[PDB]
Amino acid sequence: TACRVCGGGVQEFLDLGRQPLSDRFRKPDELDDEFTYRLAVGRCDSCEMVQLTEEVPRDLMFHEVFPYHSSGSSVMREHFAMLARDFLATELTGPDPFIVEIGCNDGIMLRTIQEAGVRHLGFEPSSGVAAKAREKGIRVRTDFFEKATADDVRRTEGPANVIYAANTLCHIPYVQSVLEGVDALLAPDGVFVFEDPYLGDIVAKTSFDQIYDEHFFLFSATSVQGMAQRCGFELVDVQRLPVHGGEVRYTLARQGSRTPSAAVAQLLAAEREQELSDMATLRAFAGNVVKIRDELTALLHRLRAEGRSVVGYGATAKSATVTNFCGIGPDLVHSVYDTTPDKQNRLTPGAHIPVRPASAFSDPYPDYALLFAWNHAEEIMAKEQEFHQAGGRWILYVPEVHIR
Ligand SMILES: Cc1cn([C@H]2C[C@H](O)[C@@H](COP(=O)(O)OP(=O)(O)O[C@@H]3C[C@](C)(N)C(=O)[C@@H](C)O3)O2)c(=O)[nH]c1=O
Ligand SMILES: Nc1ncnc2c1ncn2[C@@H]1O[C@H](CSCC[C@H](N)C(=O)O)[C@@H](O)[C@H]1O
Ligand SMILES: [Zn+2]
Repeated sequence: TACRVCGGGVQEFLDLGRQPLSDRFRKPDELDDEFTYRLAVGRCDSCEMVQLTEEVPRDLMFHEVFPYHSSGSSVMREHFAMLARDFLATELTGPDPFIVEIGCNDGIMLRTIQEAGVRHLGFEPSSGVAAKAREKGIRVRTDFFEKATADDVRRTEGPANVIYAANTLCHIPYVQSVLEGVDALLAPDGVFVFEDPYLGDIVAKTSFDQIYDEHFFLFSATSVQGMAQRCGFELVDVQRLPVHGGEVRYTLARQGSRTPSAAVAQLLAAEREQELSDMATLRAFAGNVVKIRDELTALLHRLRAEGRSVVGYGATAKSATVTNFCGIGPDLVHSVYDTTPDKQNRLTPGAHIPVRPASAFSDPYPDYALLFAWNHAEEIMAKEQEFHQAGGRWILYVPEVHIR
């Protein structure tokens, strides 16, 4: 397998087996045929980039029925509004500033830009969520960001002061074409800013459910610094974020155009000191993955033997990896509750557990809820105090299998 960043050799450390598309939710009547692929992860020999060993073609994941609605979380709505206000106070202060977002989804970040009257453009090749952004008055192009479409936007709209991508850069194997696009489009003094699940968090929390079709790369500061450098950019800031199980926001500028924050060198030194991307650490993570599988299925089977009911909460893309690697289906977890209309009255991929509206998670409550949306624990548990007061308990499997 050749590294998608630098062409070095990729060495596998974890094999999650055959997996379905994480975001495809079938009607119960649909034939049980699904596209599958081998999900496994390795680390490049030369640049330390951790990445999957099989690419799922983009069109199979992102398209008119891609289901994820960013705005379905109040935490994430606030998180992106604040980001947007931060950009409007700093990088977008010129005359006629321009910001491009890669992956704007339903307009969770760009609405704030639009409301500020700032010129902007979102790339959103999944047309269903693209439409929701256009309804809020956001300018959206229903296309993938890549070298050529970036060219097209530079030609017609001029340079962007800011190009931003959240939970999207790590989804793109063709990151070199994206970087070529960023080079063509970004102002000489602008910044390309992206935030994605952080390898450090994944390793410390054993959060293997962060590994699935749409997550091609598990970025670290070490590997991003390398990938930037090789394309003529430089990692000039890093910021850790608690969202989505733990992320880093990376800020790239043209090389030497700005001085790197002390936070960059410090995070690098921490990564180096903790041997984050050494093959041995990544293998130890893989070993911990198997322990979590074993403990979780032992728990679920015990619950069933003791006549306790178990449902799941959150029909996450992440959960596809849990249910398929661990072999958890409707016999162990009878339903999954979720707020996304187009995931309701469907079956989860691979495991085929029925998905029901969260409004259906109500008295009489099940004994246990397996919390797939564990990155949303605070927000969800706050809305579900009655469940816990009634005696229902949460099953978590990050960072360890435990009930509370
Ligand atoms: C907050 C809340 C959520 N829910 C439901 C809504 C969603 O279906 C799901 C959470 O999905 P959530 O962890 O945010 O992303 P997922 O892992 O799917 O990941 C998806 C896919 C993708 C692009 N690859 C990615 O990285 C992220 C950004 O999004 O859980 C409730 O029911 N009640 C609630 O109160
Ligand atoms: N090459 C590309 N350019 C632009 N958007 C892309 C892309 N490849 C995938 N996407 C979009 O990336 C999005 C990832 S979902 C993340 C959305 C949002 N920024 C958030 O953080 O919540 C999906 O809507 C998907 O269609
Ligand atoms: Zn590499």
